[PDB]
Amino acid sequence: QRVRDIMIPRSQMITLKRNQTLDECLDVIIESAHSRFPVISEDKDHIEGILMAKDLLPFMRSDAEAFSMDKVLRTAVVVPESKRVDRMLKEFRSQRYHMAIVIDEFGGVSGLVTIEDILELI
Amino acid sequence: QRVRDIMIPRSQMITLKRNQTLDECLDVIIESAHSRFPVISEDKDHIEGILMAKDLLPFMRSDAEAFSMDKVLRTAVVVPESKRVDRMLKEFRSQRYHMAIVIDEFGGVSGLVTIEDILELIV
Ligand SMILES: Nc1ncnc2c1ncn2[C@@H]1O[C@H](COP(=O)(O)O)[C@@H](O)[C@H]1O
Ligand SMILES: Nc1ncnc2c1ncn2[C@@H]1O[C@H](COP(=O)(O)O)[C@@H](O)[C@H]1O
Repeated sequence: QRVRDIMIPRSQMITLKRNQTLDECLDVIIESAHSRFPVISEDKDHIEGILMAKDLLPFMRSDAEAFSMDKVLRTAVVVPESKRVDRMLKEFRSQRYHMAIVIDEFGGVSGLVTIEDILELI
Repeated sequence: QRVRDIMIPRSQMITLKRNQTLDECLDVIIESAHSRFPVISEDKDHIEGILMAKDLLPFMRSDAEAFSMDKVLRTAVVVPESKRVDRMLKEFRSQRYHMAIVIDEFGGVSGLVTIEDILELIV
């Protein structure tokens, strides 16, 4: 199929805001139980990057630095809606990543796609 | 293909001790980068459960209670090394879990196996 046929659409993406407090973030993270979250600015069409929940663990150490979104924000990989699942799988595999943001022909965000959902198919 | 052929051997398992402090668990988790860890008592043949790193997050919240292994530890599922990988895949999916403890014919812990390693095999 197309990446578009297996993606989590935009409105169902569980995201974080680049300005929220750690507590507000944790609330979302803990209750959604997901591992990676797109981080947005004004809305879900403007993704600043990706936050992986495991990157929060160093901040839990008793002698850790202060947490800030900038310390954990990763670059978001974007792919077109028309990208092929085979190619999508191959790319998750060779670049060793798990989530990509799907963009429409017009620069809007269509949804996210994960290696987990592809494998569940096969 | 059997579990024995794809398991991570006991000697390479990254584990946590049931009586370890939060900092000590964090050091191990951070250094290894894994998501789940068998939790042991005396040694690696004495597996008490599995801990998922993400279950530690509620203790970072500002008004959280103090961390204790009791409230995050989950029961460990044990399988024999001769089990076929196809059956293992079906049990993981049926019982909705990601990591199992593998034992040999003497009942000793021989390793761990994960669904990610099985899926990786079938790509
Ligand atoms: N941030 C997210 N928002 C919405 N769905 C997601 C998110 N992260 C992962 N998923 C979906 O939830 C499934 C479980 O992934 P995870 O929750 O990371 O185990 C994945 O296969 C994705 O389809
Ligand atoms: N606690 C662990 N000890 C040793 N190897 C592990 C452990 N957890 C996972 N692995 C291995 O490393 C792979 C990646 O899983 P993870 O590192 O949790 O993403 C797993 O499929 C296992 O093969």
